[PDB]
Amino acid sequence: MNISDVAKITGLTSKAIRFYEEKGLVTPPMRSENGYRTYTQQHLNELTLLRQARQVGFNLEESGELVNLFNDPQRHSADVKRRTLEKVAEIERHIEELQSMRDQLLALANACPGDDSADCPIIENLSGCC
Amino acid sequence: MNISDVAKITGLTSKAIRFYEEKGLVTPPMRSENGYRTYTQQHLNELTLLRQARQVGFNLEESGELVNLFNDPQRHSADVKRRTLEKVAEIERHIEELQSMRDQLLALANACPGDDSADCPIIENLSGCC
DNA sequence: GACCTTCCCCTTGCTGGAAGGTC
DNA sequence: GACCTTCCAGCAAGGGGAAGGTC
Ligand SMILES: [Ag+]
Ligand SMILES: [Ag+]
Repeated sequence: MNISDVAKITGLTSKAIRFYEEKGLVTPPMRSENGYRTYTQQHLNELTLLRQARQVGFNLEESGELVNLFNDPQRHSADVKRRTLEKVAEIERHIEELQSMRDQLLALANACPGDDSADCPIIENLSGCC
Repeated sequence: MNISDVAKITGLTSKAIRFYEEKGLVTPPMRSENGYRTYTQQHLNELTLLRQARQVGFNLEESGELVNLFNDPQRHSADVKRRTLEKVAEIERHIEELQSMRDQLLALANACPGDDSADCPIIENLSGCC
């Protein structure tokens, strides 16, 4: 298969695919006498994994490490679980963080008469003036 | 005041401050016969607002627009509230999104015996193979 | 005109570095 | 020696469109 073929089956863009290849994150596909990248089923799996890892919040470096595990048949299914559970934690800390913001913001907008007067305790609050 | 002074009072770095200035986001401070930026209280407010808007999830463009409002005394305290309430929504959509991920991930790690065997239904699941 | 390739710039929100001019 | 001023370079994670192959 060629790249646009793989693109559409995986939901990745072409540029994305080249980019992962460039970054050492996936196995390079063979070229053809014309240089067109030429993919096999394996590459498909690698890329799909990559994309699916991304959608579920792994970053590239980590998505890559998941791919290095896909390619090790002596892997421990545990070293993944661990990885996967950190990512849950991290996702958890990040949700805490956004709630604090939700909170801080909601406080500010209660106090705002939002009435077309120009005193705006949001602004006043956001800058330490007054 | 000079930049490091303003830096430390606001919690911004110097490079950050120059950068906001460069980007049109804050008022430029006067220079001195030697070119050192030289800040007034106003600039302090502007930058503090900027930083505080950022910590509570506004991006630069939006933080900037809040600053353009701080500098308009004919502003409506309402045009802010609106802005502030969008940012809550957006923060809300973003939390939905991270929960879906938490979910998807948690599913995957239940099923993983995490036992040092090499079948890893996480991987298997993440790539459409098997 | 339909893809394929490499090339580097645009982004967002900064942070670090190295030259040079003050303090 | 530690301030400041400028620009060079780059992190994620790719996008945009050049300039060319070649079927
Ligand atoms: Ag208000
Ligand atoms: Ag597993």
